[PDB]
Amino acid sequence: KVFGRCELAAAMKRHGLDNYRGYSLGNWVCAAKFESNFNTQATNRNTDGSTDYGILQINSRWWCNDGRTPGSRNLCNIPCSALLSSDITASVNCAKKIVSDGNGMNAWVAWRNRCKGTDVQAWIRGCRL
Ligand SMILES: [Cl-]
Ligand SMILES: [Cl-]
Ligand SMILES: [Cl-]
Repeated sequence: KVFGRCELAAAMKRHGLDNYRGYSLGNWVCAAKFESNFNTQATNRNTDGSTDYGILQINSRWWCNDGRTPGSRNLCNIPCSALLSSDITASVNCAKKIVSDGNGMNAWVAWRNRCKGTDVQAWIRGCRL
């Protein structure tokens, strides 16, 4: 599924991301836009052989099992294909564990390089929330 901007904002709010560990909703929408262009089916392979999955580009080296990343962990306890669902639940729940790990949203490279320190409230402007 390719979400609209406000549709995803609403979905993320309903799932408890607004101010989760102090990160306002617009941070999460901005991260999703630049990680996946709001497409739940997005995948990208990394140089190390791991792959990033779904709307928040969650990586198989640590967080999910794809059966092809040797030596990796599955800290979210989920197949990576669950992260590609039209239902963002699994992605959201795994993202909460990532953002709690110590480095906050700096785990998301696109967030660090394109969202951090910008006016992220712009991403939720006009939405009914
Ligand atoms: Cl915001
Ligand atoms: Cl893994
Ligand atoms: Cl933080």
